Amino acid sequence: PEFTKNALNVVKNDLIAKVDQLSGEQEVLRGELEAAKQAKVKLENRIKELEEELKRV
Amino acid sequence: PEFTKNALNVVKNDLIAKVDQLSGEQEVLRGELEAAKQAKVKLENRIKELEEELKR
Repeated sequence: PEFTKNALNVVKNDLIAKVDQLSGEQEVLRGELEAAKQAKVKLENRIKELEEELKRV
Repeated sequence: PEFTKNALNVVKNDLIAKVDQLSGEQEVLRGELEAAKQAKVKLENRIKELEEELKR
């Protein structure tokens, strides 16, 4: 009864902590993913600039 | 002239190489995101089951 409730709360809170840890990892990864996406746009625009410059000899 | 063309291509090819590396990083990152998302879903279902058991 008291032991059971206690035990259930202990494991429940363990799992909640694991979820929060994953959420933290997610936020970091999403940040890296956004940074990569923006950096790629810049590079691709620069490649188009260089292709124009090559055309102009 | 030809020296100019070669020089610009060095820069162009380097940028292309960098784009490819970022494409690789994006794919790895997306794979890790999906794994995390799926892991979270499983944890949340386990938490829900425990919450329902606590109600009893």
